[PDB]
Amino acid sequence: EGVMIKPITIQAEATLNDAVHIMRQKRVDTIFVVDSNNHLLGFLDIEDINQGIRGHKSLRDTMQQHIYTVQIDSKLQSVRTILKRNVRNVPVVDDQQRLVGLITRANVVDIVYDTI
Amino acid sequence: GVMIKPITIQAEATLNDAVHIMRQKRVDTIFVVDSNNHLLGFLDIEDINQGIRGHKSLRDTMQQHIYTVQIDSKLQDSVRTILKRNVRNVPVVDDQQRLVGLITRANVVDIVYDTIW
Repeated sequence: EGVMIKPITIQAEATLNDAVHIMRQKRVDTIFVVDSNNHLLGFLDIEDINQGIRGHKSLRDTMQQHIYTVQIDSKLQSVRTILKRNVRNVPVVDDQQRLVGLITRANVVDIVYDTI
Repeated sequence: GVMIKPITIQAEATLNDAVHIMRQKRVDTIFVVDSNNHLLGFLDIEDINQGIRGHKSLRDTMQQHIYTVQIDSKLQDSVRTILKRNVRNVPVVDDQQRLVGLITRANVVDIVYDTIW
């Protein structure tokens, strides 16, 4: 987990509008929703945000709750997990499910490719 | 109201136990619950295989971020999300976070389709 990086996060109580600004400043496709203590609760992309505002929904009710995750303690032999399931983003969490990092497919693909 | 019963495994159980249970009922994944039936996790075939390698525990292997819905819920308020997303198994829970049912993506498609046409 030296391959991991820091994710862009947003608190659950924030507004969808706040989410919009963040992605823009940071120029990212996706952001992670956490609580005050950094526990992962969700994931948002631009499309979700638009559907949310259009529907007048809170951030909590707009985020994706289903996420595939990997433990901080896990060795970098969970590459198969990212590859088999083919997900752009994989969050890294601790034993308490607090967000600590993020693993990207593009980056993973790159490591393999570079290695071969 | 359109849900079906879920296949579960207790939290204290092992990965090998999870493998056996799946064969018996021959399902794609199982849900982890506690002594009082609170939903704690989700397991599917790929998750279990990784579990074996690394010789991990059940709790450390399970996925704790799941999309769920309340039983007092209206289906139409969740159907669009279900159809739009790729999530296969949507657990149904009570206000107490207790697992009482399951709705699959496959079922929603069948009902919806069969409804019309």
